[PDB]
Amino acid sequence: SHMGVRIENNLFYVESKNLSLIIENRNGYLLLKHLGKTIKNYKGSNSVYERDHAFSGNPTATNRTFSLDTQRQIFGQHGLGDFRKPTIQVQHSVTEVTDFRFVEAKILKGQNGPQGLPSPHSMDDTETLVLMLEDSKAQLSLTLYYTTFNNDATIASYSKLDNNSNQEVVIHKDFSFMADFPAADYEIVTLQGAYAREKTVRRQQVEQGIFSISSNRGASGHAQTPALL
Amino acid sequence: RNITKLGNGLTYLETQMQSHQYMLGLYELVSYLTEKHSHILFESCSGGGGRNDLGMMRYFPQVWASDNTDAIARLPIQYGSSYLYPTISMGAHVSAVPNHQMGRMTPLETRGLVAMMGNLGYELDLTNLSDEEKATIANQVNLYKELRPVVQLGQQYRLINPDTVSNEAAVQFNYGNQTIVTYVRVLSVVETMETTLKLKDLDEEGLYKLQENGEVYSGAELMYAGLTVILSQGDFLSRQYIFRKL
Amino acid sequence: SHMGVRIENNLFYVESKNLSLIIENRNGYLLLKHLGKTIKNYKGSNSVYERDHAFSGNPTATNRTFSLDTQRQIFGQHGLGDFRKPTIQVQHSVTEVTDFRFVEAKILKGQNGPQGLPSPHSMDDTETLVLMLEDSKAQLSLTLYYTTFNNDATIASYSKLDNNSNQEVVIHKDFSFMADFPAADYEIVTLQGAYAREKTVRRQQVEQGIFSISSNRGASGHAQTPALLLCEQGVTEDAGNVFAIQLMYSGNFEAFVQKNQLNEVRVAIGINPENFSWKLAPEEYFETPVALVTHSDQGLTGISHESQNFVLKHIMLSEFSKKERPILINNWEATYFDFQREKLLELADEAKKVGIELFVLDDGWFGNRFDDNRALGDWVVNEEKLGGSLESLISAIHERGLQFGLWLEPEMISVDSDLYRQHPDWAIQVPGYEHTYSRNQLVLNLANPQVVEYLKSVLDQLLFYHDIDYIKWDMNRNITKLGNGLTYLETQMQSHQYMLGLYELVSYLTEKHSHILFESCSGGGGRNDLGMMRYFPQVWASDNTDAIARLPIQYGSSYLYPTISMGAHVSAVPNHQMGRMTPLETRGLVAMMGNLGYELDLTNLSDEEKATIANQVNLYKELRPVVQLGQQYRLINPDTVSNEAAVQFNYGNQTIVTYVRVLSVVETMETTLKLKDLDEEGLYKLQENGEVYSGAELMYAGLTVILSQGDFLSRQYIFRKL
Amino acid sequence: SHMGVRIENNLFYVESKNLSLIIENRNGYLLLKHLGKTIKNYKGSNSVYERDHAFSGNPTATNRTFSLDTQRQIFGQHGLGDFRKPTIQVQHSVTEVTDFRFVEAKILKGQNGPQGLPSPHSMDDTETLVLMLEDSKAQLSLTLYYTTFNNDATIASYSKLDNNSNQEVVIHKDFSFMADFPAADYEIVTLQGAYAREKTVRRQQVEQGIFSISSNRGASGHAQTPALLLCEQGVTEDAGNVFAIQLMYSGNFEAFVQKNQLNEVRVAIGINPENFSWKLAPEEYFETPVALVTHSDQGLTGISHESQNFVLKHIMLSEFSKKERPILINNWEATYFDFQREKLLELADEAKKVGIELFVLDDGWFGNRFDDNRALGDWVVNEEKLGGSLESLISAIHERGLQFGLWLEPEMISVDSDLYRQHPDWAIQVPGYEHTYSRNQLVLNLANPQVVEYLKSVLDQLLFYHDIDYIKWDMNRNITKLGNGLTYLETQMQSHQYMLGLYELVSYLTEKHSHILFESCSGGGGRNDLGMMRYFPQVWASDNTDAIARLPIQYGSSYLYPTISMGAHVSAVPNHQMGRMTPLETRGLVAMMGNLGYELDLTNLSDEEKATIANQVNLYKELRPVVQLGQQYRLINPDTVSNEAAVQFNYGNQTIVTYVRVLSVVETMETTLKLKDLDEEGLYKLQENGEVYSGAELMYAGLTVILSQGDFLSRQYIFRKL
Repeated sequence: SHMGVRIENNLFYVESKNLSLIIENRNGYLLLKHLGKTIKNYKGSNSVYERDHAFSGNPTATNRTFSLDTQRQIFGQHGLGDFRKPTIQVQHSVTEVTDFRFVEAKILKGQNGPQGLPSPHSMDDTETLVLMLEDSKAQLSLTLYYTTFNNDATIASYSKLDNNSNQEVVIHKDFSFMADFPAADYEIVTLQGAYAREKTVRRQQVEQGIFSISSNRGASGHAQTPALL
Repeated sequence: RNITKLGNGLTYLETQMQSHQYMLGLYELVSYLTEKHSHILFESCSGGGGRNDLGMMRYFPQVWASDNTDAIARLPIQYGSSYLYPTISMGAHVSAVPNHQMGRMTPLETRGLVAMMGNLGYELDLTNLSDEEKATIANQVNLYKELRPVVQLGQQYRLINPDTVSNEAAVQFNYGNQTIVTYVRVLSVVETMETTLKLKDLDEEGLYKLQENGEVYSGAELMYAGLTVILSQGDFLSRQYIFRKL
Repeated sequence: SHMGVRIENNLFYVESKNLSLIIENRNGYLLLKHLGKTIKNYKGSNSVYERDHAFSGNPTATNRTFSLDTQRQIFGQHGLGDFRKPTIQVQHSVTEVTDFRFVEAKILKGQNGPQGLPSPHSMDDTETLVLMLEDSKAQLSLTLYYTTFNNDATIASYSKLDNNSNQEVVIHKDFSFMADFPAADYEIVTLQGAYAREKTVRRQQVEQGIFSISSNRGASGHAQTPALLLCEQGVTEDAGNVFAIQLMYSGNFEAFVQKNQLNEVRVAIGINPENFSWKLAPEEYFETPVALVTHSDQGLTGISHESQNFVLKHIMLSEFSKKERPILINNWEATYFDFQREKLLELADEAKKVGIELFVLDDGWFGNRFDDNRALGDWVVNEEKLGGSLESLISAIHERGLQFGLWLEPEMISVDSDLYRQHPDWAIQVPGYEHTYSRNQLVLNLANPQVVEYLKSVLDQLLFYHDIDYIKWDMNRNITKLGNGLTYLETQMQSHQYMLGLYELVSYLTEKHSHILFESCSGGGGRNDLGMMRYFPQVWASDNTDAIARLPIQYGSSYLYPTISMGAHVSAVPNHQMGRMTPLETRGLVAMMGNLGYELDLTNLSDEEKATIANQVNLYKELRPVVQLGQQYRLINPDTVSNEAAVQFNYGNQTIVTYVRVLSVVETMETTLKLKDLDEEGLYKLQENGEVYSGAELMYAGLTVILSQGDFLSRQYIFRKL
Repeated sequence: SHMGVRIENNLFYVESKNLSLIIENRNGYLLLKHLGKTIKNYKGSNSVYERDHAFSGNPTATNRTFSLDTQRQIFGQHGLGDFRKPTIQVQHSVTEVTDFRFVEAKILKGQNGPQGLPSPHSMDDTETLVLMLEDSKAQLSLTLYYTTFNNDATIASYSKLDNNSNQEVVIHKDFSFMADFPAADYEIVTLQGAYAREKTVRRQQVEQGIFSISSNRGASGHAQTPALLLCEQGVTEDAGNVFAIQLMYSGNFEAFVQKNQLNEVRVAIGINPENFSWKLAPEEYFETPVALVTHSDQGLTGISHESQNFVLKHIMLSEFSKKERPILINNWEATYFDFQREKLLELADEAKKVGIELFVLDDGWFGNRFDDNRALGDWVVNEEKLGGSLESLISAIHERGLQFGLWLEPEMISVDSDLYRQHPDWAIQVPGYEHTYSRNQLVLNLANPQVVEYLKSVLDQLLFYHDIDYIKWDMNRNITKLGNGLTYLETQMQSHQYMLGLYELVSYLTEKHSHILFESCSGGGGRNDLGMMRYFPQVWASDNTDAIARLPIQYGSSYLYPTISMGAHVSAVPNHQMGRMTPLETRGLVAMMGNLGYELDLTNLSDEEKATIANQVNLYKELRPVVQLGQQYRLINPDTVSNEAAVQFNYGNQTIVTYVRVLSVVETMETTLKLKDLDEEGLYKLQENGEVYSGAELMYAGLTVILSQGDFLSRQYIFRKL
C-alpha cells in the first residue's frame, strides 16, 4: 500500500499522494518528524538535536535536554514548558493546564468527519489515523484525526475533545491543525483585501514574532480567507 | 452584514458559544436544504465575497466573488478568488458602464473577456442596450458557450499576475485539444516594446493552430519563444488567443 | 502655558514638549484627531472623511456614515461595530459587550499613577488629563489618564476600571495605550532576540493583518522587549518620524500592529490577554500599568535620545540616574559554585591592585548551594563555605578598599530546600500535576501574600544586619503550571498578582535601603524592561560576555534605555558561551561602551594581563562620565549583515569613538567614519596623534579607519575640544 | 573671505556657498582630499591610507605604497598604473600615454569660460582656480579650471589642452569633470526614459563594475539627460547627501560610475568618447564643455532646489529667468499641416476670447511644406497658404491683441527641397552610401561653416523683417552617416563641430534678438539639457500632452531644471499619443504645474468648454507667479508604482497644492497629504472652505484628500498666509 496509514513501532505514517506526515510517539509526547514529500523507512536525519536551551523547561527534574519548548509538535499546550502559541487549552477545576498524553492509535477506512460541520466527501479511498490522547488527572480525552487522500497531495485533520470528568469544563482554544517547521527562511502567502477588493494576494517574509489573519465578524469575511501558504 | 452585540445566552458561557452555534445552525440549515433539493444550483454570497471559504463551498458549488463588477478592478479579485478555489466556482458578470463601484468606462470587449475568465453571467439592463450592444452580447454568449468547458473544466495557468505594480494580466486554460489565453492591459503605454507572452504546459511536438490567423505553431515555439502581444493605444484593452491542437 | 492639558469645547489637548495628543469628544465617542508634533488651534485638516463603508456598522439605524469600524480612536471595544482588535473587554451578566461613553473630563497637576505598579517620578511639572467614561447599563466606569512632561516628548497613559454594579464582573482585556494612525506606509522596529542574543533590533514593513510580540512567560522575557516603534517609511538614524510605545511592566505583555481592510493602522501595548482575567467584586477597581508614547522627528537616533532622556529623568531612581557606577568584579564565570574564603580574599586582593571598586559575591554562598540543583529559598549564610560569618567576609572586603555586593534569587525555590520542605504549597503548581522544572528549580507564588511577607522579612534581615553596598537580583526560569487559585478566576489573576507582589517587595526594599545599588538580572537580559528599571538603576544585559556577540546585544540594550543601565563585563577567553578567542583590548573596548565590570579569575592572570586590566580600569575611570553621563551616537550599527560597529559619546569637552571590526578583510578600502553633533567651528584635539581637527572635518570628511590583519580588532579615538 | 579660491601650501581650496573642493598637490600629482560641506584648516582625517595593493603599480621602483590605482584624483589617465576609466587621453607620436604633472596654480576673478560653448553668466562674485599641468616629454599642457559661486552650492569645471609640440596630436577622451569618492554605500539617480516618456527618474544601488548613460545620437537625447546624482545610501526627499554632476552640452555625452576592486567609486561626465577625436596642430588648443558639481545635505528636494536656483541665476538668460511667460496657443495638434488664413485668424479670435496671450504658428508655413516629407531647408514664406505675406498675418494677430510666435527647424534639410537641389553636399552623409532617413528628412552639416553662415543669414532676415515675439526651435531626428570630413579625423570632429556651429548660430540669434522668447524643442524633450537652456529659457518638455502620461514626465523635467522652463499644454481628448479620455479639469491642473499653453482647436469647442478654458486661463494668471517664480515641493512622486502625484509651490504669502490620482480606488482610506516649508505659527486660509489652518497643522497633520469615484481626477488647494 503506497498510500494510507501505517503504524511502525513508534512512528505513525500518514501517506497521501506525494505527501506524508510522520509522527513519533515519544513516551506519550507526539513529535512532528516530517511533513512533506513521501519518505518510507524514515530514520530521523532531520531530528531535533536535544540540547539544554536556556529557560526551556522540562517534564522531569533531571533531564534538561528534553523540552516541549524545543520539540516540533502537532499540537500545542501552555504550562508544560512550551511557550509557543497553544492550539488546545481547556479550563477544568482551578486551572487551564492540561497534559494530554498519547495512549493508543487506531486506523479507520473511508467516510469520516466531525458531526454538523462541512467535511470532505468521496472518501472511499482514504484512511484516517486516530491518535487517542488522555489527561488522566483532568479526566479528558483529546482525539486527533489525520486523513489521507489517494488522488491528491492533501491531508485533512480535526479533533474531538471528550469530558470524562464529573464537572463542567470549558474549551478556550481548539485549533484544527498545527505544524512546527524547522528553522529556515520562509515567506507566507495569504488572501486578504476588502469589500470590493476581495482575496488580495499578499506575500511577505516570515519574521521573528507572530503574524496572524483572523475574523471576529462571525463570518470569515471579505478581508481575510481561511488560508495560509 | 457582520455579527455585533453578542448577548443572547442565558449565561456568559452560552453567549461565548453563540457564534459557533450560529455556524452549526447555518450548516444544519444549508446542508438540509441543498440535500433536500439537490437539483437546484445554490450560489453563495455575502456582499459578494464576504464569506467565500471552503465551509460554504461544501454546499454551494458557486459564489458571487465580488460586488465589484468593474472589468479592471476584477483582475486582482479573480487572481485571488481562483488562487486556491476552482474557476468554476467564481461568479463573474458583465455590467454597465460607467461602472457603479469604480466610476469608470471600460470596453464591452474587456468586460466580456474578464468575466469569461470566470463563471459568466450578465448584470445590466438589456432592454436599454442599442442593437449593436445586444449583438455584441449575443456574440459573447456564443463565444463563451464554446469556451465554457475549457474555462470551467480545464486547467488554469496564470501567465502574468495582476498585482499591485503590474500593468497587465494574462491567464491560460488548457482542456484536451483546446488552449485559450486572455490578455488585459490596464494603462495605455507608448514607446514601450510589446510584451512577450509564453504559454505553459503544452506538448513540445504538438501543433497548435491559432484561430485568428490560421497559423500553426509547435508547443515549443509557444512555450519558449512566446507571443508578441500587440495592442492599439488606449486604456483597459484586452485580447484573446484561441488554439486548437491538431 | 505652552505645555500641559487644555479643554477647548469638544477638543482635549494633551501637550508635552514637542508632542501633542488631540482628542475630540463626539457625542460620547472619543476620536483621535492628531498625535505628533505640537499643533495649537487645531481645525481638523486630517479628519476622517465619513463615508458609508460596506459592512462597517452603525450605532443608529439612519446614519450609515458614522462607524466605530472607521473612526480613529484611543481605545477599542468589540461588539459596537468596530472589528479591529479591542483593548478593553469586560464580562458582566451574560455578555462581554460594553459601551463606554465619555461623561466628564478633569485635569490633575503633579504626581499621579496606578497603585502598586511602577510609574514616572519627578512629576512636579506635569498635568494629567482625566477622561471619565461610563457604561450606564453595565454600571461600570472606565477612566483614562494622559500625562504631559514639560521636558520630554513623551506622554504617559493608564486606565482605571471601576465596578459600580451589584454583581461580579471579569476583565478579559485591558491594554495601557492604543492609537489609530492614518493609512500610510509604515515600518516597525522592535527588540526581540533570545537568551545570549537579547534585544536584537528587528525592522520590517507594516503589512495587512496583525503583527505582535508578546510574552506568556510571566516575565517580559529575553526574546521580546515591551516596545514598538511605528516609523515613517524610509526612517534613518538621522531623519524621519518615529513613535515609540513602551510599557512599564515586567510580566506578560503584548504589543501589536493591525493593518485593517481600509489600510488603517492600530497600535497597542499592555498586559497580555493570555494568562489574564480579573474579577472585580462590587466597588472594586482595576488599574493598568503605565504605557509611554514617545516621539521624534530626528530618526532612530532621535527616538533613542528621547527615550533615554525620559528614562533618566522620570523612571530611573534619582539617587543613581546621574551617579557614576562602581567598576566591579563578579566571581561567577570566575569560579562558579567552587569557591571558599581564601580564594575570595585573593581575588579581592587582585581586584584592588587593578583599581576595581566593588566586589560582588555571586551564587553559592547560601544554604546548601554547591550546585544549581538545590537550596533556593534558604537565604541562610553558609558560614562553613565563607570561612565564618558574612559579616566578617564583608569587613575583610571593606578593609581591602572594596565595596561589597551580593547575588540573590528571591523568587525561586528548589524542591531540595528547607523552604520547600516546610512549605511545598508556596511553589507555583497545579494540584494533581507533577512540577515542570527549569534549571531544576521552581517559582515561588508571589501572588501568595505569605510568600511576599516572608521574602520582605528574610531580605530586610539580610540588608539590615550586613554592610552590603550592592545587590544583584537574579531570576533564572519562567512560570509554568498555573493552578494555585481557589478558583479558575483566581489562577487567571495569579500572574499579574505575582507581578504586584514583586513590585511591592522590590519597591519596599529599594526604598528602605536606598543607598544600595540594586542591579536587576534574569539569566542576563530575561526581564530588562522599564518596569524593573523603575527600581533597579542597572541591569545585567546578557549572560553572553563575548566581546563580538555583545555588539548586537549592546546595540539593542541601549536602544531605548540609557547606557548607564547596561552592565557589561570583560570575561575570560576562550569565551564560555561562544567558544572564541578575542583580543583583551577588544573585550575591554566593547565592555567600556557599557557599565564596566570584570568577570574572570584575576588570580590566574599573567603579570602582563593584570597590567592590561589596570590600564583598562585607569582608562575607564576617565571615560566613565562620558560613557555613563554623556550622549550616545551610533555611527555604524552591528546588524545582521554589517562587519563593523561604531559608537560615539559626547560629554562637554570630551568626545570618544569606539570602532570594532568583526571579520578580517583584504584588498578592501578602509572605512570612512564620520562623527556626529560637533561644533563645525570647534577644534578637536585627537589624543593619539596630537592633531587638531575642526568639527566640520570630523563630521563631513571623517576618519580613515586603519587596522592590521585579523579578526575582532578594535580601536578608540579620544578627542578634547579646545 | 568665506568664499572663493585659496592656496595654502600644498592645498587648494575651491570654496562655494556650503561646498568645497580641497585638492592637494603631491609632487606634481593632484589628489582629491574632500568634496562636500565647507571645511577650513583641513588636516586630512579622511586621507587615503597608503598601502601596497596587489597589482597596483608605482611611478618609482622603490615605493610600492604610492599608486595612482589607489589615490583619489580629479582627473584620470591610463598607462601610469591607474586602471580606472580615464578622463583625459591624448595620442602623440607612437603612444597615447601622457603624464600630466602640476606645475603652477593661478586664481582668476569674475567672468570665465570655454570659447564657443555655453557657460555660466552673472559671474561677478566668482573666483576660478587655474591648475596648470604639463607633460614635458609630449610638450602638452592641460589646464584645469574650477569656479566658485558665492550664492549657490555649485562648482563649475572645464579644461584646456594645449599642443606645444612640433607635431599633430589627437584627443581621444576629454571629460569635463571627474571625482573619486571614498568606498561607501551609494545609490545613483538619473533621468532616462524615451520619446513621449522623457526624463524618467531612475534610482539604483551602485554595484562593482561600471554603469553609464550616454548619447551617440549627436544630441543629448530623449532617453538620457546629462546628469548623474551620487547619493548617500537611503537618501530621501528631505534628508541625506547628494552630489549632482551635470554637463552644459547638447551633443554626445557620457556620465559614468565605476566601482573598482577596492570598493572605491569614480564618477565623471563629459563629451562622449564615441564619435569623437580631436586633431590639434602645433599651437592649437581644445576646451571642453562646462560641467557642474552641485551639493545638498537636504535630500532630493534639496538637490532640486540647488540645481534649479543655479540654473535660474547663472544659466538661464537674465532677461527671462524671472519673467512670467505668455500663455500660448499652438495650432500643431490642432490642425497639423492642414490650415490656411481664415482658420488661423478664427483660432486667434477664440484664443483672445479665452485670454490667451500669444499665438504660435507651427510647422507647415514654409516652402512646399504640406506634409512631413519635403521642404525642410526652404525657409521661404508660403504666401498662398498664409493668404498673403507673413507680415500681414502678424499684423492681423497683433491687432487681435496676441503676441506672435513661429516654429522653425533650422538644422534639417529634406531631399525634396530647393536647398537640397542647390547643395546636396550640405547634408550629413558618407560618400558612396545611401542616406539614412528619419521622418523622411536629413541633417544639415553644421560643422560646415557655409551651412552656419547660410542659416544665420536666412534667420536674421526672417527676424529683422517680421515682428516676431517668440520662436519655437525644433529638431526632429538624430545624426547618422558621419563622413563629411576630408579625412577620417575630420569626420571624428564633425559631431562636436556640429555642436559648436549650433551654439555659434543660436548664441548669435538670441543675442541679436534678445527681446524674442526662444523655446527649444526636439520632438519634445529630445535635447532638454543645460547646453540649450543657456540660450532658450523654455523647452517643449514632451510631445506627450496626456495629462496622466505627463505626471512622470514633469516629475523628471523639473527635477534639476526650474518649472518656468517646462512647457506644458492642455490638449484634446481622446489624447493623440495615449488614446485616452481625461477630465478637462485634470489636463488643466497638470499643465498648470508647468509653463501653461494650449494645443487644441478652440473653434471646435462647445460654449461650455470655451468657458472652462477662460476660467483656467483666469486661474493660471493668478497662479503663474507662484508656479513660475516660487519654490516647488514634491509631496507625492508619480513613479512606477504610485497611483498619485502631488506638487506644492510656495511664493511669499501664497501656497498652492495640486493633487492627481490615476486609477479610481474603492474601500481605501483617503490619503493624508502634508505640506512642507510653512511657518508653524503662520495662519493659512484655504480658499475653497474659508478655513484658517496653522502651518503646523498643515505640515504635521496634513489634508484628508477626498475624491469621487473615477479615473484621472485631480484637485487643487489654494492657501493665503494671513
